[PDB]
Amino acid sequence: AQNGKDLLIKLDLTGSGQFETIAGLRATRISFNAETVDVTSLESQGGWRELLGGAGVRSASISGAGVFKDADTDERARQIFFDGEVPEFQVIIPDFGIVQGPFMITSIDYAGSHNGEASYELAMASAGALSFTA
Amino acid sequence: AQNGKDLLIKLDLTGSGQFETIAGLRATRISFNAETVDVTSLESQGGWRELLGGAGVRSASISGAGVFKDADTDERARQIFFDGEVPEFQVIIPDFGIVQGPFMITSIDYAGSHNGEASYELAMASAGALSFTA
Amino acid sequence: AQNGKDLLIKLDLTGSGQFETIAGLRATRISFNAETVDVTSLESQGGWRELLGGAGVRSASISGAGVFKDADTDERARQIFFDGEVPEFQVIIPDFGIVQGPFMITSIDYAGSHNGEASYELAMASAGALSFTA
Amino acid sequence: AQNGKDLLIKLDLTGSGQFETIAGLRATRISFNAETVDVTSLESQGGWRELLGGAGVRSASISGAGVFKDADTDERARQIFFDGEVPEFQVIIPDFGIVQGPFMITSIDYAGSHNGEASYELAMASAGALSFTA
Amino acid sequence: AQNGKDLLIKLDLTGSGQFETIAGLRATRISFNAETVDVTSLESQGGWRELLGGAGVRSASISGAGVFKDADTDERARQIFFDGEVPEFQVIIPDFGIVQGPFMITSIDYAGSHNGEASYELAMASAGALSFTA
Amino acid sequence: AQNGKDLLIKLDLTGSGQFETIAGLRATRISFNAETVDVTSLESQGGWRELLGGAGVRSASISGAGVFKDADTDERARQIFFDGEVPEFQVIIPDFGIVQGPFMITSIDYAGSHNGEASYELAMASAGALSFTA
Amino acid sequence: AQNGKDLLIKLDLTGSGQFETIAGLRATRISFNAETVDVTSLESQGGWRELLGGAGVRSASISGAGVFKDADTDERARQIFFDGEVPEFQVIIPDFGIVQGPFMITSIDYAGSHNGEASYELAMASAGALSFTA
Amino acid sequence: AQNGKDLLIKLDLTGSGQFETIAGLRATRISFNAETVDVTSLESQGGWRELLGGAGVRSASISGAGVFKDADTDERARQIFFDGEVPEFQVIIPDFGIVQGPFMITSIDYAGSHNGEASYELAMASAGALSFTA
Amino acid sequence: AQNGKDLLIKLDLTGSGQFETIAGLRATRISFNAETVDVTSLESQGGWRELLGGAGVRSASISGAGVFKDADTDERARQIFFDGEVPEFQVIIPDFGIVQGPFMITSIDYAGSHNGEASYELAMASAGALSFTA
Amino acid sequence: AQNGKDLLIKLDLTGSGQFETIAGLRATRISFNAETVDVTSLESQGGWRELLGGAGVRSASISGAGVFKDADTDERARQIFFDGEVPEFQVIIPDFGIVQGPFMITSIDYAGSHNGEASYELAMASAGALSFTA
Amino acid sequence: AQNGKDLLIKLDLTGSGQFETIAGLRATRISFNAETVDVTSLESQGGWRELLGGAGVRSASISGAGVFKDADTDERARQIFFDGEVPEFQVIIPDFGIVQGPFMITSIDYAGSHNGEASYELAMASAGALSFTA
Amino acid sequence: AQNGKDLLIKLDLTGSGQFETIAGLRATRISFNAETVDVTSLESQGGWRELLGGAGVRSASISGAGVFKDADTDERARQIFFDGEVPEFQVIIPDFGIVQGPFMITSIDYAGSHNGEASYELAMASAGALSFTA
Repeated sequence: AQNGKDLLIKLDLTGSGQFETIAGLRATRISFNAETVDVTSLESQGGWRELLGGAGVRSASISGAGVFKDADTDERARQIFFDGEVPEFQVIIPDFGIVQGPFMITSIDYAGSHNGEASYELAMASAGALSFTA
Repeated sequence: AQNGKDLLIKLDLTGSGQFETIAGLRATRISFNAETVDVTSLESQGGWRELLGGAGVRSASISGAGVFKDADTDERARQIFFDGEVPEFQVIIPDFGIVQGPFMITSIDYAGSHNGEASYELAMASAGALSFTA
Repeated sequence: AQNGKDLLIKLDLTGSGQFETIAGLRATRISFNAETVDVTSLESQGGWRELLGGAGVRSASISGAGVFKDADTDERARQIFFDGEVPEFQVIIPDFGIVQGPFMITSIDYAGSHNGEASYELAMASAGALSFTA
Repeated sequence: AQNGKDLLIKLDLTGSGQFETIAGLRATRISFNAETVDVTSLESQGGWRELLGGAGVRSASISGAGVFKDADTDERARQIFFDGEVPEFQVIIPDFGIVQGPFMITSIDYAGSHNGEASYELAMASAGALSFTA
Repeated sequence: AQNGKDLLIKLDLTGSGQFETIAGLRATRISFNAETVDVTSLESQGGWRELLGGAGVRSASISGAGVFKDADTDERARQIFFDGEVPEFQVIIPDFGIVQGPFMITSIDYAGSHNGEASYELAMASAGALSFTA
Repeated sequence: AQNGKDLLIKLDLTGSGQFETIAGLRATRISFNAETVDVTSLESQGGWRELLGGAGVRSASISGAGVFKDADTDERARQIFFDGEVPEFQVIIPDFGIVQGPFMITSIDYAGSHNGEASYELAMASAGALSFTA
Repeated sequence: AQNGKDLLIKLDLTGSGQFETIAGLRATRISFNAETVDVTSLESQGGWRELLGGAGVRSASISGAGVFKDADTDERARQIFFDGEVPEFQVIIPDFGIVQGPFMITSIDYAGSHNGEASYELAMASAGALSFTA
Repeated sequence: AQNGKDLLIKLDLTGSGQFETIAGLRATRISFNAETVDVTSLESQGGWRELLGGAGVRSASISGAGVFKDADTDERARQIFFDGEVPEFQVIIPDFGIVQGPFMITSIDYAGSHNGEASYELAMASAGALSFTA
Repeated sequence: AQNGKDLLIKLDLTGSGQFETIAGLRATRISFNAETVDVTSLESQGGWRELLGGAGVRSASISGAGVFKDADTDERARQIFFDGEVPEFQVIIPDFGIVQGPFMITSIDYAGSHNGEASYELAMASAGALSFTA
Repeated sequence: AQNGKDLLIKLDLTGSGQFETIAGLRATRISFNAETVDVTSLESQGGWRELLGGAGVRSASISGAGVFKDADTDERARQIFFDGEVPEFQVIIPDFGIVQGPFMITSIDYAGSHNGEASYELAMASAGALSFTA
Repeated sequence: AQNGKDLLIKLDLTGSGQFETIAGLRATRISFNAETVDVTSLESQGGWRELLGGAGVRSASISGAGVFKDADTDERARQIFFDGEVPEFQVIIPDFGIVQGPFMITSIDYAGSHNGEASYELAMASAGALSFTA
Repeated sequence: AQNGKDLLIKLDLTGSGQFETIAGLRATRISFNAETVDVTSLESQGGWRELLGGAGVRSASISGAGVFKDADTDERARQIFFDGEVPEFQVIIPDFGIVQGPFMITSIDYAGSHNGEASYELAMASAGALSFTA
């Protein structure tokens, strides 16, 4: 078993190796996807859908949500949306290890309520090759 | 940490620098978006979806909801829908700072109930360049 | 602050100036919309989505629901669906004032239950120019 | 005010004037619709969406649900689905009066549970001209 | 009135007349459908949507869900998905009578939980002519 | 009757016959599908939708969710997403028997919360012929 | 004034008119209920909650408790729970008269103590129309 | 000071002005309620919950209990539950004056014991506008 | 009349017919339940809630409490909670006869005090068909 | 120490500054509440629940009960329920000082018994900003 | 028979085998629970609720209360709440034997009065597998 | 053993280290809580509910009640509710030591009676990290 509060997603401050967790984030998710490229012949020994595997494009989608704690790492998340770039990110699956890919911050949104805290959600998409440091 | 009741979205009364909060607004949200322009080559070192970053169009969507308090700032929100223009707006992320862009008021709607208060929601979309005053 | 039970939507009995509230209506809503006509140049000082404002078509959508009280104003709502015309309607935002536009009654529906009352919903759409009498 | 249990929808037994309520039906609804045919000129005094009114096609949709009581009127609802015809139906809005149009029974469905009763839903669509007897 | 536990859906064991209920099934539904083929003339005495009735294709959709009881009738439901055929099925509306049509088993799915029972859902579609034995 | 905790889905460690359950998985589902290829003639003895049966392509979709227990079988699930291949999988319907087909791991996603455990969902799709060992 | 020991609740022995009191019952109660179907208009001359009256479903709940005296009428109460049916019951309000409705025996429970007598409680619910013979 | 035995609740015998006390009633209570419709702005000078007052629906609940004295006024309480109507009632707060509203009798229940008297409780709910005659 | 100390609830020692009372149990209760499946039509001759009777699921709940006497029958109650099974139980209503159903031991709890004895409560739920041997 | 009979809650007679105690009130209570808005980060130095403080909405609830003494201040409590308004109230904590806020009278109820006095309870809720005069 | 003061619940001092009773504890209770996973088929020979037994999750809940005696075993109960872990506990049912499972201390609370002693309650929940040493 | 009158809960006067007991408080309680985050695998060696321990959020709830003695420490408890902040508090478990955390005062309430003293209750909730000074 493994606790969820050790599944940290990290952002670059200087753009080179200085990885810090964003802010108070309450729910986090890295989501991988494949594209299921259908190769169904005339012969499929009963008509089973045969798949190809290597050919589909693959992606990783980050989804993070939490409370607005105005750390410097949170402002470095805000500004890389503005001069929209694809910096390097790092998700630590808590005892798998490090994901370490570049991601583009597609959607950032700051929400508040009269009776609640200021909360931000944060969604990112894969921008390049992913790795696995362990 | 930071309270949500200091995330104010402001509207122009005279159209030039006179920024006031709209009315009793109970939930507010500024939502940013990118367009994820896919550049996936023949070579992607395993088939990872490569993204471009700078090329996608970017947007900001305001979503505000609250109780109908018939302030002058609320009527100035109503009339700019009618002679539909793109005036300047200002969202204050509570200790980031000022957003300060022009927005078009796409959807305004006044709702009431027999056992409830009169409530308005308010949705706006980006009309131009956004800034960050801090 | 302002109560929701003073947000009355009114219908014409004679088709000329004789405006009455429909029936026992429990929830009412006038909903305005713009069309967000995108004008995004090659140059947008960072790629911000620029909007045009004046060009989009604009609309108003009425949504009313309530209990079936068989007033004469309710039958005048029923018959104008049948010989389908675009009579003049009037929404009173409770201390803004009068909306006063022509609307077509798109959807009317009479619903009942074995353990409930007879209820009608009522949805209308903009048929022409809107005003603001205040 | 008016009770919902007097909003009866009636079916023809002999196909000519012999109208009976279907079965134990617990929720009933007649739903009318118009088609909102858009006529938006170059000139619309501000860009308001102008509508035409008389041109859109109009419809009536019956939605009835209830418990399976195997009356003869319920079997006459079953068989007119099979040799699919458009017999005459009659909805009595409880103190408006009679609707009296022909409807096609589009969807009938008999559902049961291990811990529940046998229930049928019943959806019909307009097949011709509607009337209003009052 | 009529109990829902007498609405049995039956499957063929030998493919010829030997009809048995599947397994422990907790919710069952046979759902019929018509296609509402629109015939709206230039003249429709007010613009009412006129329908044709006999022309639309008609269908029957079975939906069954329940607990996985590994009867022989359940394995005969599994194997007819594999060598995908259209065997004869029988729904008994509890005091209407017998439906008796051929159906193709489109979707079968076996689901389990760590704290629950093993449950299967089962969805079928019409494969031919339907009858009514009563 | 049959317990749900004996519906195990198994993954290959060495790619050849060494089948182990993934991790702590809390909900599991194998979902089969057919394609309902419509063959509706001009003659269908009343207009019943006739189906063909053998012609539609057929598929199996695995859906597994559970807690992140970092077993070696869980890392072997992670890596086969990366060098995306179609290894052999095995679902044991608890007293039917073995499913034993090749599947591609389309979607894997590792999710955590500040107050919850680290959880993974896991969705797979059919990559070839399915069997039934019993 | 009127004594409570003349408020007898009676059960059918043969299912047809042969009504006998159950056993030694020490406390008895017939409880009627309405459903308070809310019809609150936009206008209610001050906002008073207006009710409809005729539309709500109505029920009768029997509650009987007493000592286990193993009469034949007590065993006829036990067996109608097992082959669960809705036989006819009769409550005699002592100088109103007879209630005479069908009731389903929802809850029967036989309780004993080491220092007490064997006691049964008995709760029933309305199964149909109620009457009043007086 | 004021005695409680002069707080009489009265029922209509003929339905028009003929008001009599029910029976031997030992405890009586008229209970009024408001709905506390929350209007809490973004600004509330410290975050105090601001309320609206006029908008909430208001109700009156009668609760009466006593001994079963089989007066004609008690039978007129019984029968108006059966053909469930909303007759006019009258509570006399002993030196305020008269309440005089219509009420629906939601719950009536006749209870007896082997060692006690026959007792009835009686609960009513507001059905319309309330007054105050004094 | 009948004593409560002859209302014995019995447990299986060998799992086959060897029924013994548990321990010193001071209060015992078998509680039966039905599910009151509501079938309320549009017509109910006044709006009486009509019930169905045969369709509701039925259950039996055992509740036993007493002093901890460490008999072998008490340890056989403890262990069947651990390897959680549904063995056969037997309640003897003292001159009705035998209940004889299978029950699952849902809740067992051993409680002690500094000034009291060691006491256990014991709650069971129906696991299958119930009988009545008499 | 301080006596409880000097904790007076006062009502406005003229609506402006004329504050009087209601009637014979036997138990009184002003109850304040906060909303505990949870801000629990990913990091909380051990997982302690961190709170925000300023963001939660705050309220004050009056609860008063006593004997019905028909003073003019008691009738001014009755009538402000009817034309439901939010007048100004004043609680004197006996040597703190004055509370002085506006409150809505949510629940008033007049109760009497055959052997008791006429008693009223009285519950109010916060309608706006609270103060502290001391 | 067996005394309650020999039902000791024991805590680990070193985390490995060194089990001591907590403090002066006046009332203690270990409470076991099952989850009653319902498997009710279409056929249940009369509609009896059939249960599954092996599938439900099972738990053990400790409830201990007593006087605050500041032993070292009491401080070892306090600190394992702070760095919240799941250490091993041991309940000795006095002549059954040893329970010996890991438990998480969910709720600890220290209470005192001006005229009473300092008392602590203590509630724990099952964290893993339970045993039975006897 | 240890007396309850040495379990003092202390409040800050200046907000920095100046800790005093509130007032005459008659009953006091600090209550800790964990969140029992369930991690129940497919395998749990018999189906025991396995828990995670470190992941659940943890809290501390103060409950204090007593007589209104208008000390300066009592007014400092009143005012920190008004400008609602999260000051530092200190509970002294009498020979454990000091708790020393920040708490928000959720509920304060001043109650009085005609024959009793003025009493206040006081409930607080955890606002941050807790400590243990001993």
